[PDB]
Amino acid sequence: GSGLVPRGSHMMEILRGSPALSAFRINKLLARFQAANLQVHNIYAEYVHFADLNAPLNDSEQAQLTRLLQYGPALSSHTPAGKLLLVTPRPGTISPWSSKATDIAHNCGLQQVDRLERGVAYYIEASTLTAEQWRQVAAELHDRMMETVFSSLTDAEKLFIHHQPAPVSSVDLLGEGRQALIDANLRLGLALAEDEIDYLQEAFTKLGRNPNDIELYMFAQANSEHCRHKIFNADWIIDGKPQPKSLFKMIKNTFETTPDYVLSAYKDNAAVMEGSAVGRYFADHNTGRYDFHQEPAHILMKVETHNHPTAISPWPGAATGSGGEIRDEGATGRGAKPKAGLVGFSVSNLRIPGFEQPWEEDFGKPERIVTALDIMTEGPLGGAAFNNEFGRPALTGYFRTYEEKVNSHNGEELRGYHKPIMLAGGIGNIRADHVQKGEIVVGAKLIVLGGPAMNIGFASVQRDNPEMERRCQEVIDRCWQLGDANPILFIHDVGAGGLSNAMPELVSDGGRGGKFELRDILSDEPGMSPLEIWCNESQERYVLAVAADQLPLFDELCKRERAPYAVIGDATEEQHLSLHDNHFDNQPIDLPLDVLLGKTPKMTRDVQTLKAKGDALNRADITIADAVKRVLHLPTVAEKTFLVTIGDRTVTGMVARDQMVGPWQVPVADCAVTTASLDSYYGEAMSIGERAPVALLDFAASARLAVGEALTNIAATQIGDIKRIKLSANWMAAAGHPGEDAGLYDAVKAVGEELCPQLGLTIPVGKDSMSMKTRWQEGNEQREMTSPLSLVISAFARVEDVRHTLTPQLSTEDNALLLIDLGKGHNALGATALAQVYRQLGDKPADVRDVAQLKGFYDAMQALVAARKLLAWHDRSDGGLLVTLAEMAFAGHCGVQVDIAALGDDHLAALFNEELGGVIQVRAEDRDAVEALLAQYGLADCVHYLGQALAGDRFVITANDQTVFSESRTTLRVWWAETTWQMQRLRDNPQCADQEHEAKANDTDPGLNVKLSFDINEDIAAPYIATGARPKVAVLREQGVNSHVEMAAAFHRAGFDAIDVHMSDLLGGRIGLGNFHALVACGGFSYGDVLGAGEGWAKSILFNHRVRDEFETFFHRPQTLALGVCNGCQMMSNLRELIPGSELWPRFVRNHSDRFEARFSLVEVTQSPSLLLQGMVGSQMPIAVSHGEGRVEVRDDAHLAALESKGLVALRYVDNFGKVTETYPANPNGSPNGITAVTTENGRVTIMMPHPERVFRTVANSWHPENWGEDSPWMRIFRNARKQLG
Ligand SMILES: Nc1ncnc2c1ncn2[C@@H]1O[C@H](COP(=O)(O)OP(=O)(O)O)[C@@H](O)[C@H]1O
Ligand SMILES: [Cl-]
Ligand SMILES: [Cl-]
Ligand SMILES: [Cl-]
Ligand SMILES: [Mg+2]
Ligand SMILES: [Mg+2]
Ligand SMILES: [Mg+2]
Repeated sequence: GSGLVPRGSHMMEILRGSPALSAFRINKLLARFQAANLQVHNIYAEYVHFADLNAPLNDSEQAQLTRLLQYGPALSSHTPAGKLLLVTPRPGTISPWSSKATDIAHNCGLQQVDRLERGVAYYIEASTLTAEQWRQVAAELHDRMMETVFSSLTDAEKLFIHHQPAPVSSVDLLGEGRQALIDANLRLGLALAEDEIDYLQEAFTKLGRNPNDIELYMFAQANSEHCRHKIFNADWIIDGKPQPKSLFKMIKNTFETTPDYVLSAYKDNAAVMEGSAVGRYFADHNTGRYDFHQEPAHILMKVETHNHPTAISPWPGAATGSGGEIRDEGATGRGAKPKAGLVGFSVSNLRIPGFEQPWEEDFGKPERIVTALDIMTEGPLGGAAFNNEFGRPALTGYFRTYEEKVNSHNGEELRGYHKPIMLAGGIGNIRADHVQKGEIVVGAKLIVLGGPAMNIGFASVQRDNPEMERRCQEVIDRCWQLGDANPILFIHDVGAGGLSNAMPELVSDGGRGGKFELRDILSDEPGMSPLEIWCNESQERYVLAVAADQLPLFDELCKRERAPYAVIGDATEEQHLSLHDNHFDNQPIDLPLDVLLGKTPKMTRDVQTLKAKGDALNRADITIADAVKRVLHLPTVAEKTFLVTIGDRTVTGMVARDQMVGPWQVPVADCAVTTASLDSYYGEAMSIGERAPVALLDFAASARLAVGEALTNIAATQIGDIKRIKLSANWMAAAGHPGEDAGLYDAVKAVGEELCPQLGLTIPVGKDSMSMKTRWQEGNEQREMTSPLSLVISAFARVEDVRHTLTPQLSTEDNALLLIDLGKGHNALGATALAQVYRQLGDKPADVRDVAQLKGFYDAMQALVAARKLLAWHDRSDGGLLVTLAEMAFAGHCGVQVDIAALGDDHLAALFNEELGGVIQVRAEDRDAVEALLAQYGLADCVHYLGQALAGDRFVITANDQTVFSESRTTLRVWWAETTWQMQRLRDNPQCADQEHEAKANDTDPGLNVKLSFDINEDIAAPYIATGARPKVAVLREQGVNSHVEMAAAFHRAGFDAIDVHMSDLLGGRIGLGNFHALVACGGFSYGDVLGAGEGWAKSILFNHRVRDEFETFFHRPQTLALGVCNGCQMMSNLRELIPGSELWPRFVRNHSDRFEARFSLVEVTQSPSLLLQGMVGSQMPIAVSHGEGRVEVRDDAHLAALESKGLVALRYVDNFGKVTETYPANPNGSPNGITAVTTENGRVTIMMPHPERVFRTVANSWHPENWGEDSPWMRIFRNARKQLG
């Protein structure tokens, strides 16, 4: 029986949940305790749930609540023993878990539930221990930045305290003079300049009234160098000479020179370029049916960083970095649709315990920040949690480690990334007449779309709820999908400054003022002051203007999606900002907009050039063999799987090229490619170029190389005209650090005024983060860790044919490998991975050697791509030619025999320079034609025949008759894997990490391979489609689901009319299942998987008796068909009681890896009654997997044997040898007997974890046999459905 006690005006129920930690996590905790000399005999942990009730539950409601709070894997339950430590969110905070779980309760009719929260009760047996050591135990069990530890369950009442609203406070300028502003500036941490203090003093003396804190806070944000970009708008004097252009004007030079294809630059959040005219697939507002709409899909692009918050709390830092950038995309124009993401990290040395590398030295860090290791453990998980749960695939990225004492521009000092680069970006699509924002009508309603606010903007500890952002995106999508009737007049993301930035910017951009009502804004924290409500940086919010007459439409759209919103003001003709408070009947803000948005003078930066003298590499301890080993262990170079498979790469159904390449799924793809629509071969490409360490020797060369590498990474994609490629430039520097300012100017000039104009590359978007350094006291000594100037270039392009992309996967057919050395034999070793791993900086770095030749290289690559003359491509970058060739051999699972005698006598420099260029593989018969073709672009003396790819395990580098380097390719491949192995091992289930790593050492692995039991080109649905009779399918979705459009598209290809059926449609009677003969429950993250993946969705059905009866009725009809995929499989497994023949079905629980798995996994189709798998039994082919809770769990061995004997298993993971497996990641989730689909006795209902709808197009299979046509094997599931309905 659960606890129930008074809690102010309410009652608080305390419910016991389930064991919270798996055995390996328990063992990890005990080992941490042993290692810190805390003698802990045992530890057990249990979730506990807290429900704050505004009215009582009856017996039935109580049983409902209890059932809602049963979820999770069925771990070993124990009777509590020893000391209780309860870990909860900090008082004053509300977990994302709380927001989601409380929505579930409400959708199951539990309106009495005011709020649910969760904690973890730890039961620690350690009968020794002093209270000092108890605080040390407690420290180990919580995150000090977001959680607190309590000694009683009943202390959870403090989480639900309701504080009375705090009033506005004035700053008494009139009563104290300027000192009041000075006091306020220090108290509120506004960081105002003297001349800003002067401006505010005058403005308010002029008005004759004291400013409120809220008005000062608002002004401080809107004027900080960041929001105002003072450095990038500054006048410069350098070495005594005035400069004619600001940094911004130099970036704009690129648009002045190359306007081509650009639709929007510097006037929104995202830049927009031309895309392709394609069939855009979405559900019509009138019919609810999914239809193709032939129109241009233009391409938006944006890249942002979130550096300081990630240094403090990396998980939410990364997660909200992604969340904010996703909102910028969605709020482009009058609404747009994010499509795919990219991710970047730069951090200091990892210093992985037990795997220290020889270049690494502990220099200490500030106590207030986390280590590089914690950033790379938790940060990628945060960014991926946002991308996965929002539903955008993350398809390209970079990850660099740098921390060294070097003799740079300011002499000998510590250079690194204690404050990291945390970068998030992406592309999206946007309609032609939404690229422009409108012109705000007077009396327009001004709306906040999204989450109830809390006091968030401890103040750098963010909080993310991606499911809220998904619900808002669905609204925005409905809006732009109305074309000319889109009701969004203007929209803007809410980010830095909260509403205090966003709403003034919304009305300003529309030439208007606003008047606002504070008490209309949705709030989860009644205590907040007007300052906190107006200025907090609570996440997942947008602001928009809608005409009064469209408000009923907007309301309907929001309610169907379950996206909260509030009309909070009206647009005024008068250009005044008014905020009123109905509670305190006063006016926290009453200001003309010109007063608020008032510029002090522009900055002048008067600076001088510092320039390091290089020092030639000391080679005394370097051999080629040792160097190969060290370089492959540099995380920058090394295999990146830990950053890739944690993130979904198939959501949308438009991913053509992800990071993982070939049958061996090696993450070496140089760029990302998406299709433009679900029915096109046109597309979009993304690449990244960065080379920060070079800036320690040469600022301008580091920038030129960033541009160059973005181009070399994208070059083997079919684009055509170089002017199609558009760049984002993100500039990270320690402004004011000696030499960095002049270097910044010179780098911006090097790209903006020189290289990009000459190549024809526009930079229509960009950002800057200008305090990339960290200071702290280490001994009695001041310490400082300062970043190199760090330009990250992201390149975006329209793609002419996604099928023609090349990867690094070498063929072993008769071939030639040719190096294109754009370094022209300079072979520079300064600031290379080679230099870094021997703790040096070296002498001269690479650089763009010849602009015409770089353009020539691009053009020549485009010609070879279009003529189908390349077998493979991989560019040269970190780790040089050696790494390029090794990675190609990894991807090809083969050997190379190369000769480097033509590349100079210095073999080390030939192999390890990081000059621009790369290796092309061509058919041996095409070698002379390819060489002549390259010669036509001026490249002859840069092109060198190296040798060939050969079947086998030999990686061999010769120079004439001398062996320069020779090793097992497998050995090198395993060395290169060691960093990801060790990361996975400390972050995930070490048993899984080890299994994955060990499989890499088996050269006999034949890679993904197929066996087909049917003809995959035979359209068995074609006779039905040809009659023109198209049966409906209910494509079912719930709040937070994300993969509903591609599911519809698969069914549509098989001849169905796909209907968009939200659970809100079933609940409002707008749709009835009695009108359908087929249903599908789609994937994604309903309710964010809170209360167990699929459970909230299922239980919202089961606890609403009418909708429940409707499902049951559907499933009991004699000819109805249903499919559940991923989240829908989870949902339907929780709905067993309504589905006949489902008694032996398992549950689907947390993966054994304890990690989200985004894999392209090999399965076989097994013999079952499943009607959707007819004709496919015995087939083996890969399929998209994307889930965290896919592990089949049975109630005991009896139930496993019964399920098996009944013959209801329909798909099983196999290894690449074709055998059923439980070894990871071949089986990605630990399901017994590889089980990942089941059917009912009648075969009419089938549920599966993988996503056949994501891979029905051959072009969307990460790897596939060359001879396939447009249809993959998985198309047959949807065709089988059509045919069965007859
Ligand atoms: N932070 C990351 N998140 C996702 N993928 C990443 C990340 N860092 C690198 N990758 C991917 O891993 C592969 C190897 O990356 P890297 O060796 O840095 O690329 P390159 O040397 O071609 O620039 C690429 O496909 C790249 O997109
Ligand atoms: Cl027990
Ligand atoms: Cl095959
Ligand atoms: Cl009802
Ligand atoms: Mg690389
Ligand atoms: Mg590359
Ligand atoms: Mg790179």
